[PDB]
Formats: sequence, structure tokens, C-alpha cells
Amino acid sequence: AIGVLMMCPMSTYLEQELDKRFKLFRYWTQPAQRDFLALQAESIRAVVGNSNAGADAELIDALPKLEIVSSFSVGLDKVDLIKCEEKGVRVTNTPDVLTDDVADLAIGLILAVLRRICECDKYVRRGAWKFGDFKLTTKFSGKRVGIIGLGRIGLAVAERAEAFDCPISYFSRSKKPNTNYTYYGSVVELASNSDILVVACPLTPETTHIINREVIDALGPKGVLINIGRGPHVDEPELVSALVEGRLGGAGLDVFEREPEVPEKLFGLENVVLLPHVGSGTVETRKVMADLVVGNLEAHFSGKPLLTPVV
Amino acid sequence: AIGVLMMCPMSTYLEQELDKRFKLFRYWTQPAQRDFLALQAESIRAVVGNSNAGADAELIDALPKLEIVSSFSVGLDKVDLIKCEEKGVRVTNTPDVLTDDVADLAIGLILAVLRRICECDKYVRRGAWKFGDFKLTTKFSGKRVGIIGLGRIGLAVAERAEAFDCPISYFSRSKKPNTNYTYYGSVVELASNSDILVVACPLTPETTHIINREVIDALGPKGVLINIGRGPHVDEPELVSALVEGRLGGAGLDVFEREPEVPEKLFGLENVVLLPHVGSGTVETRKVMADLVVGNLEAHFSGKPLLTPVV
Ligand SMILES: NC(=O)c1ccc[n+]([C@@H]2O[C@H](COP(=O)([O-])OP(=O)(O)OC[C@H]3O[C@@H](n4cnc5c(N)ncnc54)[C@H](OP(=O)(O)O)[C@@H]3O)[C@@H](O)[C@H]2O)c1
Ligand SMILES: NC(=O)c1ccc[n+]([C@@H]2O[C@H](COP(=O)([O-])OP(=O)(O)OC[C@H]3O[C@@H](n4cnc5c(N)ncnc54)[C@H](OP(=O)(O)O)[C@@H]3O)[C@@H](O)[C@H]2O)c1
Repeated sequence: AIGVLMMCPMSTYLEQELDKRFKLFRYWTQPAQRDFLALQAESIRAVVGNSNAGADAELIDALPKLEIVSSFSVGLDKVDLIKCEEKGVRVTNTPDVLTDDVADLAIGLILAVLRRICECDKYVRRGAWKFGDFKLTTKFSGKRVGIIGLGRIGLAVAERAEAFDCPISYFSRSKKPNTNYTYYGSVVELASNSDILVVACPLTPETTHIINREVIDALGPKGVLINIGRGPHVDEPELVSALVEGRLGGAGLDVFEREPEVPEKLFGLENVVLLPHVGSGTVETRKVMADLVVGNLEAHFSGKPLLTPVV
Repeated sequence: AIGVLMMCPMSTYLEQELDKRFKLFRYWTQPAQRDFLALQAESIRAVVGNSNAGADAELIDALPKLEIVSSFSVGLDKVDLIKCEEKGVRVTNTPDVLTDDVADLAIGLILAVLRRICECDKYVRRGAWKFGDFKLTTKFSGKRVGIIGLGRIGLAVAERAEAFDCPISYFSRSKKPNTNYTYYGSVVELASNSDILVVACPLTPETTHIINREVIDALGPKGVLINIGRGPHVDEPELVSALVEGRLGGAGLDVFEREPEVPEKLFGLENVVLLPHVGSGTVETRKVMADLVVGNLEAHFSGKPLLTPVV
């Protein structure tokens, strides 16, 4: 059997589908990993990763028979693509098939923060409705929605938001032709012109902390940050502090700079919503993603064109 | 000054705007109400109500100089329209200007229930992310959305849902022409053909408990009820029981049969979201609603056509 190393427990269904076609190895269940590696290097010809654990230089080097990294994710920042090319390794990912769900999440977060849906449900559950009305909140429809990275997921968000009458603005390195959204040439100018700012760009050293104190200052005390990209896209300590002090209106967060660690100071804030990276986390979508990873592995090991190759 | 009786504390801004133009009376702050009534009947020429307290037969009769009931709401089920006509009383309401916000709430509820946004945020806040992943949830995009009452708010919901690729179905007493949504001639058939069922019709004796056990049975264990209409539209005890037992997939509720009382058995359910009637509860919308009530009062007392008359 071909040895396939799965980096972490990302999908029981994927475990099943991999185990019936290959020799599935469960990296996360080995106490002494380096030795394990050394011990099964001769067998491991594929790596299956995701947004928590991919294939870095050091792993790739310990896996000298590695032929392909098939990521259970669209994001690729956990995979060393350069190293991959130097050692002959293909790389595939899962684009588009999760688009719908991550953009639905971004809209869910907007509403949950502006309409305090989470705070309302808690208010009710502790019997506080008996003593009075919940406070007034903020209207979503018609608000200015700015999107950083008008890509597959950014476009999907934009089109949902349009149906709520939101004026759409965006920053990308380049303007998407034939779109009537407002292009801005800098994240800071975008944030000044947005009630709501959505992060939908990939993570690279060039977009690391693209949400900084300046941007946060530009967004302001009435402004709301939606992060469905990657944790390190934001200078988390400056995000936490602007929220604690009231210098940023609020935030809906699916990803954190050091997940699953979430700064506990956020835990007492009522102008934030915090989710454990669930953008793609539905039965329907994880299924298709899993079949896609399988598909790429089965294409690779049978000499066919890969399905969603990146490298 | 013209005596205006405000039934309950619905809007500080409205209190302000009323108090600067009329003699504002605060019904809710009188211990012995019947006597109060008797005592200020000669002065009270207007009633301002809302969805919690309107103007019933008995109140109208105790207010023999009553000329107009201006409701701080679109719903009119708290106003006795027949009695109003017999005693010469105008009635106005606030249609359209809250449409956006109540339909945004319905979408917010759908997402918050299908994507367990509220359960996710709680999971995070109690440190559970450190021990593992939140469970998989349900995709909203593409699901069958059924709407009971394709009116101002029902249409607004339908058009939002379309942008998530949802097939739209509806039941109204009559089919809206030129719409390509699927008309069904009965709520039960609608529920059988819906993943998500939204209540957006007015409350009358004819729609009371329109959501019954049969409908609930039709919706089923994977089906999700969204109630943004009125509490008594549902047979609450049968709703509670289907949720406790798992016979209904889940529910997002803005209104309850006996608000603000909410059946505490709901408090332990993770497949429900509970909000204290906040459909219209934003600074932006309550402002416009308040100016509308004022507008109708100022039109009435100055012999002009009313703005949003119903009676
Ligand atoms: N929450 C979650 O579960 C979750 C799930 C999936 C994905 N994600 C994140 O979402 C990202 C986006 O996915 P996608 O599928 O939509 O990919 P995508 O189609 O590649 O879109 C990415 C976009 O970002 C823009 N971009 C790239 N580099 C940029 C830069 N330096 N500055 C500004 N904009 C830049 C691109 O525009 P230009 O080329 O013009 O600049 C493009 O619009 C992933 O990489 C991942 O990190 C999160
Ligand atoms: N959550 C909250 O804060 C909140 C806020 C505002 C309003 N509401 C509720 O929302 C309701 C709807 O408001 P709206 O502004 O959208 O009013 P609307 O425009 O009158 O729309 C009502 C709709 O319900 C349908 N309908 C009326 N009677 C019906 C019946 N017996 N059976 C089935 N359908 C019936 C109508 O269609 P047909 O005539 O063809 O049957 C119409 O589509 C209000 O009356 C109120 O109770 C709740």
C-alpha cells in the first residue's frame, strides 16, 4: 500500500476514505514524531495536510520519498511550496468547493455582531428579558462593506452583501474588471471608507499583519472587523486592545494569530463574536473537500493530470 | 396640550419627541391604571402603542375622547380595529421602514442556527477549543427556504436568501404574480418542501397556531423553523417538545407566545437561538419609526391626510 501521512485529525470521513485506498499514517498519534518519521520515511509517499498542519521544509526533508502534498484546505501557507518544488513534490488544494460556506460565515458574523445575536440569546437564557428590553443595535442593510481580497470568497461575500443593499468597496493588488464595486489602492483608505471590513486574502509575509493599528485606527470606534482569512493577518495584540478600550466598534473572528489560543481578554467583550475556525465546517462541504483530496491523490498515483494542482 | 397616552416604555427618543409637542402620559408608570384612566380621560386624545400594548375594546371604552391610535409597529393585533371604527378612532402603523432590519434578523437567525454561531462562541469562551474542534454544522447556501406570508418582510427575506442560492418557496392566500418562487396552497405542503421555514404573516385568529404539530411533523428532525412574526403563530408547547425530543431540527425565535416569558426548557437546547423580540431593534430604524408615529399624530391633529393609516 502507498503510505499516506495525515498530519492531524481533520476528517473522520477523510480518514475512512484514505484508509481504504492507501496505508494511512496518523502523524498526530505518534509521541516521538522525528523517530516515527525516520522510521516510516521509506513508505510515506503522500502528505495530507490542512490549515493547522501542512508540510514545512523540515518535514519535507524528513520525508525523502515524498511525491505529493494534498491539502485539505484552499490556503497553502502551511505548505513550503519552494521546498516542494526543489524536492519534486506536487501540491494540490481545495479551492471553490468551500467558497459558499466561508462567505455565509462572514455574513453570519456580520449579523451576529451588528445585531448582537449572541448577546441577545444569552440575555434571554439568563432570564433578563423579564426585567426589560435588550438594547438597540446596528442596522446591517445599506452599510458600507469593504473587502480585502476580492477573490473567490471575497466575491462571494460581496454578492451576498449586495442583496442587503450594501455599497461594496474593495482592495486588491489589481482591480477586477467589469465590477462596479469601489476599488481602493490601499487597505488604509479602504478601512476609512467602510463600516464593515472583511479579510479575504491569502496569508503571505506580504499580508501578515495587513490589519495593523493604522488600519484599526482607520476603521474606528464604530467600525467592524470581520476576519475569515488567517489569524496572522491581524496584529492580534493591537486588535485585542482596540476592542478592550472601545477604539474599534466590534469584531467577528473565525481565526486567531495562535489558534486555538484565543486571548482571554476577548472573552468578556460583548462587541465581538469568536468562532473556532469553522468557515468550511459543514457536513456537506467537508465531504466534497475530502473527495477532492482523494481525487487528487488518486490522480497522482495513477499518472493522470491532477485535479487542483498548485505546484 | 393634547394628551397622548404612551402604553409602555418603547422609545426614549419617542418619549422625547412626543413630550415636546403634546402632553405625554406614561401609562406604564401608574399603579392604579383604571382610576388613572378615569382621571385623565378628558385629556387623552391619542394613544401610542406597540406590539406589547395597543388599544383593546376596554381601553378604548375607558378613553371616550380617543381620536387616534398611532402604533409604534407594523403589526396591529394589539389594536381592536372594529372597536376603533365604532368609536370613530383613526389607526396608523409603521409599515416598510422596519422591513430591512426584520428580514436581516431572519437571515441572521438562519445562519446563527445552521452554523451554530452562538454555540461556537460559547465553546470558544469556555476554553474548549484547546481540547479539540467544534462539531460540523449545516450548509445554508442552496437550501430550500419556505416562507409563510410573502409580504413586505417575507419578500425581503426571499430576496436575501436568493443571493445564497436558495430555492424559494412560499404560501400566501394568493400567489404573487410575476414571481418565480414556488407557490404552495398549504402551510403543511410548504413545510414538507422546506429545509427552512420562515413565519412572516400577520397575527389574526386565522393564523393563530398556524405552526402546529402537523406542520412541525412536516418540517421534521432536519427542518428549521424561523419565527419572526408573532409568538401565538406557533403552538409553543408543541414547538418546545419537538425541540426537546429532537423531532424538529432547530429553531431561531424572535417572538414567543407569552413574551417576555420564554419556556425555560428551551434554555438548555443547543439547536435553538432565542432573541427578545428585536426584529426592528436598531438605532437607525427605531428613529424613523418614531418620526413616523409623530408624523401621523401631527397630521391627524392638524386636519391633514394621515401618513400610514389603517383605520
Ligand atoms: N475561515 C476559514 O475557514 C477559511 C477557509 C478557506 C479559506 N480561508 C482563507 O481565505 C483565503 C482566500 O481564499 P480564496 O479561495 O478566496 O482565494 P483567492 O481566490 O485566491 O482569493 C484571494 C484574493 O486575495 C487577493 N490578494 C492576494 N494577495 C494579496 C495581497 N498581497 N494583498 C491584497 N490582496 C491580495 C487577491 O487579489 P489580487 O491578486 O489582485 O491582489 C484575491 O482577490 C485563503 O487563502 C485562506 O487563507 C479561510
Ligand atoms: N420580529 C419583529 O420584530 C416583527 C417586526 C415587524 C413585524 N413583525 C410581524 O410581521 C408581520 C408581517 O409584516 P409585513 O410588514 O411584512 O406585513 P405584510 O406586508 O402585510 O405581509 C404579510 C403577508 O402575510 C400574508 N398573509 C396574510 N394573511 C394570511 C393568512 N391568513 N395566511 C397566510 N398568509 C397570510 C399575506 O399574503 P396573502 O394576503 O396572500 O395571504 C402577506 O404576504 C406583522 O404583521 C408582524 O406580526 C414582526
